Amino acid sequence: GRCTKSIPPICFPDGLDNPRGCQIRIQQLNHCQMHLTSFDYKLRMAVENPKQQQHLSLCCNQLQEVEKQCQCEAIKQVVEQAQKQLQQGQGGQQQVQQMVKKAQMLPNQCNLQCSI
Repeated sequence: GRCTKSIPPICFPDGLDNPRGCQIRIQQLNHCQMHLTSFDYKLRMAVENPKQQQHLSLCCNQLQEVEKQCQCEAIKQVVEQAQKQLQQGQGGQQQVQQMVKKAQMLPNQCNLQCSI
């Protein structure tokens, strides 16, 4: 539940506000994860083309249905699962780095209560 920032902490029987243990389902981040770890094919000149950002329109729209404080937490989840999946595969983290770093900007882009 919710707990106050004091000692003794006052913990509530329910907690809509839970920014310490925000639970975001990783399966909703499968898109963010894949869109960051995958250097997709239609990306020929991936600089400024509206259809490129479709993946963000989908991810930002999915994460925003999660709690306001957990929206940015969802992004952390992406990083953790994305780095692990590429590492367990073959590597990629070094090349994927330029894409996964966009996730750090994701809270900024989607205007989430976080900025990393």
